[PDB]
Amino acid sequence: DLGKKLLEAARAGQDDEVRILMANGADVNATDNDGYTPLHLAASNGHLEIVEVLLKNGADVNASSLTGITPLHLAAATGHLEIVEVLLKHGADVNAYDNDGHTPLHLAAKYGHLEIVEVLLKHGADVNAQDKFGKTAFDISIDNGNEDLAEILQKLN
Repeated sequence: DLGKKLLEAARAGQDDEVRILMANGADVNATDNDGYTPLHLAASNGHLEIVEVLLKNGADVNASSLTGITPLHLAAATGHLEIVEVLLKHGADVNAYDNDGHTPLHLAAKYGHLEIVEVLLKHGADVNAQDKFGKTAFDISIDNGNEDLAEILQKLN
């Protein structure tokens, strides 16, 4: 029962509850119906302190949802830079791909997060990786009208 409560506490930003639930033995890598862990939910909701607490307590930094989405995918897509950095520091795969072939770089490009693109690039993000549509992060930046971002990526073509 503790797993569902940890998932909710992480999503909701309740850090003291997250801590107490762990102490009670909650599975840090419990998953919801979509295969998201507390770390996924904390990352997508921008809860940095909770991200740090989960990692200190053995969260799977490379956990994949039912569709292959990782916490780094979610932090990159939602523009949480500090969380992206922490996840990378703890060993998140910068070039993980979901079931549609999207990498964190693809998602940062899609949602127009220039600073996150810069960070992923300085940690070995693959500018040549193509999704299932044959598209690179540059192609995605163009499809989504993110011109300022496309500039940077174009020079790496």
